Amino acid sequence: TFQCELCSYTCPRRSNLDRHMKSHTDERPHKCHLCGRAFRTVTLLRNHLNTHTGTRPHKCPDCDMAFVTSGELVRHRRYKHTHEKPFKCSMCDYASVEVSTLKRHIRSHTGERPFQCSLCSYASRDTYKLKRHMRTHSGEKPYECYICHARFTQSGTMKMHILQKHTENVAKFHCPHCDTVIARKSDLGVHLRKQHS
DNA sequence: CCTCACTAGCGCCCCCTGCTGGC
DNA sequence: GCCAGCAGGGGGCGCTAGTGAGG
Ligand SMILES: [Zn+2]
Ligand SMILES: [Zn+2]
Ligand SMILES: [Zn+2]
Ligand SMILES: [Zn+2]
Ligand SMILES: [Zn+2]
Ligand SMILES: [Zn+2]
Ligand SMILES: [Zn+2]
Repeated sequence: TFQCELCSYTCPRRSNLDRHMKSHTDERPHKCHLCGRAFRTVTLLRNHLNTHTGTRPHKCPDCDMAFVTSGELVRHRRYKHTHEKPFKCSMCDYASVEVSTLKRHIRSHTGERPFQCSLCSYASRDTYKLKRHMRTHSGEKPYECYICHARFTQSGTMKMHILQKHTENVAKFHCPHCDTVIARKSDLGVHLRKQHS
């Protein structure tokens, strides 16, 4: 197996060996003229231009969605149609379509928190969770109620706001031990832990 | 072969749940 | 109790860089 030996990639085929030699250290000749980003191959530039125009030739045969590359169509079919989850956890029955999703799941088993907040002692298991946590320090409220124009730090909080304040005839919770009506299920949980041990 | 598949990976934002503490 | 704040385990897509067998 003739190999590059630089990173020691083993290649049974021939043309794939010379193609890998161009990925160790090569410039980016194919330059996009809209933005300032350049690419190595014509196909990478053609796909980049499709993202500029929204051209999606790979159409899903099971739904209306379409994608730029064939890989995005394959991953979509595993999420919404075939439900094929190739990456499985060795500690439980969990499985995911992508590797990083499984690694995020494994960190729930191990408790690894590698993303430390730079302003407090908090650390999260995911990059997004740290960014959502930063709103506590910045006071940012990105989500706005489309009815009363009230702002919230999370989208789920906004949806609960619309349910509890703008939705009519919402089924409320009744305490099984006393005649107390409670709107939110979690507030029923607090009431049960206070006046009922 | 140079085009399309499949893989590997980063990046990003939504979902739902359930608790907390000021009011 | 009402309420927004806030952290937890999750689904799913956007986009790029390599790779693998191919009419
Ligand atoms: Zn190599
Ligand atoms: Zn561009
Ligand atoms: Zn589909
Ligand atoms: Zn697991
Ligand atoms: Zn912090
Ligand atoms: Zn509102
Ligand atoms: Zn009660």
